[PDB]
Amino acid sequence: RREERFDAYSQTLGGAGRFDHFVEWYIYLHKRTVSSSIKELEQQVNDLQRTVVSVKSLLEQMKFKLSEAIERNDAAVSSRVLTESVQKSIVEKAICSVVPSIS
Amino acid sequence: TKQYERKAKGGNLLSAFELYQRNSGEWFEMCRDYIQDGHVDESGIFRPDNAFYLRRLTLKDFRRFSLLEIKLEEDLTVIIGNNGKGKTSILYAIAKTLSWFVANILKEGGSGQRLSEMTDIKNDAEDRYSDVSSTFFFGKGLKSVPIRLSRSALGTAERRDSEVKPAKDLADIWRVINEVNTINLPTFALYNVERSQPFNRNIKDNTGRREERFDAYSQTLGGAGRFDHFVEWYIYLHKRTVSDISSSIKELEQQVNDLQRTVDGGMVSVKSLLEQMKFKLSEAIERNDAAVSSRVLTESVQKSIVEKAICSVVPSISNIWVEMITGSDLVKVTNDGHDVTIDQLSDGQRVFLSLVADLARRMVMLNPLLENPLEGRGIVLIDEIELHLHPKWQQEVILNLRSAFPNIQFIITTHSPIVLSTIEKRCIREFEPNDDGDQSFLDSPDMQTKGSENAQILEQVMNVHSTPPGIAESHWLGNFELLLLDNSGELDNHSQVLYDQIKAHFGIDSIELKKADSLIRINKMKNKLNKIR
Ligand SMILES: Nc1ncnc2c1ncn2[C@@H]1O[C@H](COP(=O)(O)OP(=O)(O)O)[C@@H](O)[C@H]1O
Repeated sequence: RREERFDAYSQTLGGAGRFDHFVEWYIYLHKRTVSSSIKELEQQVNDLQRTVVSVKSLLEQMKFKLSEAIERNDAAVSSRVLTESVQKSIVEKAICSVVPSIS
Repeated sequence: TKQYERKAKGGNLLSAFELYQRNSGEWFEMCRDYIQDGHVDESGIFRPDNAFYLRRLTLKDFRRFSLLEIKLEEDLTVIIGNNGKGKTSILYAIAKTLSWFVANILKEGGSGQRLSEMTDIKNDAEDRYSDVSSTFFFGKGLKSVPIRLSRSALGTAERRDSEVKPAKDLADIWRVINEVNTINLPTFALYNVERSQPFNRNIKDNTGRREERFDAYSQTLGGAGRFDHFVEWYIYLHKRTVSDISSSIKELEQQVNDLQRTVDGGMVSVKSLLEQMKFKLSEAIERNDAAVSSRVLTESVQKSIVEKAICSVVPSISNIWVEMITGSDLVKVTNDGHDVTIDQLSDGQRVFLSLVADLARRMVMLNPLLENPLEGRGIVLIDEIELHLHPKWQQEVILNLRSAFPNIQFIITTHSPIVLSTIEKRCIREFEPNDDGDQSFLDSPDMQTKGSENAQILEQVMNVHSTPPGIAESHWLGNFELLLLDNSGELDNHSQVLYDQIKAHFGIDSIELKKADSLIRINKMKNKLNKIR
């Protein structure tokens, strides 16, 4: 399942703050944020599909981006959320600001 | 109401049951008779008047299938096709549907199994949901029992809900009537490729769960059976046959009477022991009464039925029995004329033994009122029936199963032309070899398979050359013939060399050499005629 806004309330009042959960989450966010209109993206995906061997990796990345964009578009106001890249950056800054001797 | 009364008197089972539920004798008896009535055929086989089987299956956006519709036979349906055609997917779909009957026979409002969001939805489904629609038949009173399992993909535009109420309603009839008076129940089982698994020697002792009737529904649709449960149950049966329960009751009754006399004689110290023994006696009587109340086959008879079934269906096994060796009970078998333990059996023998033993156990438990419990109703799914079997066994396996379990609907998958040679073409449903997932109908082959040569079935049904095309020697006879025809039928240097190669490779007595010889003879004679002309 994808992450959803009200997961923030899951186990908030017991079970929170476990190191393994962080590491797993952080690596996940990194992999997703390693490498923007839907119609434009749809057009780019279509153009890349027509070209498709060396561009196959790029096509798969763009298809993922398109699916995500559609999902965000389809997703409700009540679940509306910041990009994974932004989320990652905020958490990184929080850690470095707060934790003694981690820069 | 008057309408329900009319329909019920017309033989509608649901209407009769509804009238029974609202008034809660005549309606009960009608429902019970609908389930229990049957007749013995000319071959001495009991046949229910109202048969239960899966009639039709439809798959929409399920795994590889955009849309698929299948009509099934009452007795035997065999699905064939290349690897990755979805044969297993079909069986899984049926199994999930059957899970809803099982759950509701066991418990009111029990839930069966759902379709997976991750694996069961076709990858490029536009509507992003999957449907498994099944229609069951239960006699003329209930000609159509439609069930639909549905699942929407993870992104979720809208919920698509499953429609399972008819399964629940029918299962409720079986459950409620059984509660009042014991009836025979349908067997549902899936045997997938997971049945091939190593045997654990360590038999857990009878905690008590394996003797309960509805243990027959335990993990029936999990794919492997429970051969461990069979062994436990069979040893249990053996121990009970060596020791009668009523003699224990009579002995316990005598002990209670002796202890009561001692307490009456002034020995108050043994009162605690008397109370314990009275409890034990009451429990023994209750078990006896429950056994009596269940109207069940005797443990000796149950044992015999299962043993006969195993020995009849499994060719290498002539006898099976329980030995007390050292201080632990061991099941032994006469396999290929030698006495061995189960752990000594070959994988092919063990896997097949496991299937039959498990099925027989469940049938005995679910059909206590039948003279032959193996003549009960049910639906059994078997994936890759030929698994681990030599060709000689493949020629017997379907015949043996159908003989032992005459009223079960078998839905099976196979890759074996030898198996297909024993089956009528009407029972066969074949995928087109070039199927890219957009095939509405599975169809019967054009050739009659039953009694046909295996080589023909390979070529005409399985689409495989009888001779391996990627071996050069497979083409030598063809090449030889061409050379003979190029040189006006006379053996030239080139044709002689190839002839010698054929002789050297296949041998002097080979069919191939005889064909070559035949070609020489015919062509020489044809040429002589041509010269005369
Ligand atoms: N969700 C799916 N979407 C598309 N194709 C799928 C999906 N799941 C399985 N497949 C394809 O279906 C086949 C697996 O079907 P299976 O029932 O195991 O075949 P068989 O029993 O004939 O060997 C493979 O070709 C696989 O690529």
